[PDB]
Amino acid sequence: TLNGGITDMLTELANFEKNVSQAIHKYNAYRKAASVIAKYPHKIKSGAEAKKLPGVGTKIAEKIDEFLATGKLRKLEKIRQDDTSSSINFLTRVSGIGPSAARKFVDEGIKTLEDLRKNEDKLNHHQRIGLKYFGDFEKRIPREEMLQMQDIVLNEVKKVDSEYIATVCGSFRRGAESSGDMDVLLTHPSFTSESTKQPKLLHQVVEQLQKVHFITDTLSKGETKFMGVCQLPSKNEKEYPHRRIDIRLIPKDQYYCGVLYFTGSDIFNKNMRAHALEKGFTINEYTIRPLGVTGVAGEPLPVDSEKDIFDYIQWKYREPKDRSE
DNA sequence: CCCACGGCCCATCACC
DNA sequence: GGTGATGGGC
DNA sequence: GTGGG
Ligand SMILES: Nc1ncnc2c1ncn2[C@H]1C[C@H](O)[C@@H](COP(=O)(O)NP(=O)(O)OP(=O)(O)O)O1
Ligand SMILES: [Mn+2]
Ligand SMILES: [Mn+2]
Ligand code: NA
Ligand code: NA
Repeated sequence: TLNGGITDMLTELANFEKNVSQAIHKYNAYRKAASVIAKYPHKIKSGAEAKKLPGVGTKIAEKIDEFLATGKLRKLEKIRQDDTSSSINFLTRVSGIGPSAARKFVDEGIKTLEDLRKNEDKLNHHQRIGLKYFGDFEKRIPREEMLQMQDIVLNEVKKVDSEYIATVCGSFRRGAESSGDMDVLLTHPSFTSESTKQPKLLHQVVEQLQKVHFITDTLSKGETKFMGVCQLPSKNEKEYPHRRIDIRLIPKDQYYCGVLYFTGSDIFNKNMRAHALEKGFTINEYTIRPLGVTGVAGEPLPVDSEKDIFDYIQWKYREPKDRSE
């Protein structure tokens, strides 16, 4: 919010690279720039000034100058005029359409929401839903509403089995007053790392949430990972917006490693994994393993609470709300 | 003065 | 029908 | 596009 005009300008450039040029590195750099550029406590008022920030370099500093000097940036503007590049960017905002599906659709003449519907034949299921809820999906969720959602989920999960475990992770757990999707994490004592596999254990609890017409439609669904759509109920009235809900089922013993992952910033999850590597470990969404001076991953370490990981690699315990990187 | 640069689950497609 | 690769998302 | 090396 300090250097806001810059963060926006860069976030656009990042989306462009990801969406159009399929240059994920140049994308991530603009994000790390723009990400860790607002972590900065000082109004940037020089590209040369900005260059001193980590991940900000010659080109971005060159581009920052033009924005500070003229209030615009020719490059981005040129992209906005390209009727094609703009059409590729936009479509990716549909869920299920990525850089590949999007460049392939604009080639064949599909440039707008209007074409998508006409060409619904071409679209696969996930994309058929991202279209349906295109508007409601670009809205943010406020905690007040999120809090309601959290009550239903827990209610209907226990009602299936008293021994279940379910924690709302992601933006919400970090104090985030606004949220994009609802990230959920499910476990059971009867599901641990050394058990064969899940006997309808995730399906069981999804059905209930569909039975109470909370989960409306379904984007993807497997034995471990469910992506879908949910909605709150209104009294009297105006309908609530449809929202994205991710539900992930993990084994109980690995629970504290997934809660940590699926909560802390994608950058945070990257900030800490770096330290863990420098500090001799390799963590992931399920385990924290040690690495011999050769680099050979050892057997999974014992984890009984989120704080455990944050001693192994040391680091200052950043409690979820402080983890907004 | 170059060049790694992140990993996992689900769904679909191309090929057989 | 069963593959292995790829795309997409998070 | 960037910074480690
Ligand atoms: N490569 C990666 N890919 C996906 N998720 C990652 C990740 N690295 C870390 N995560 C962690 C970080 C994420 O928090 C978590 C999934 O949450 P999201 O729905 O992706 N985004 P969030 O909940 O943070 O905010 P909001 O929903 O309001 O936009 O997984
Ligand atoms: Mn989220
Ligand atoms: Mn999510
Ligand atoms: Na720098
Ligand atoms: Na999208």
